[PDB]
Amino acid sequence: LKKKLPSGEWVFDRDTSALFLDGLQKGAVNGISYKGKNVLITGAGAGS
Repeated sequence: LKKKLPSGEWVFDRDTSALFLDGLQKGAVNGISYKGKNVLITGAGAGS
């Protein structure tokens, strides 16, 4: 993940990307549940 510096740019945040890469591990051995979500996706053509 990236954090917004006061300089205005987006550089690597180590604290939130630790949380994001934990959820990718928890969602890999267990799964991710989206029950209760209404999603609209466009451009979801075949082979994409």
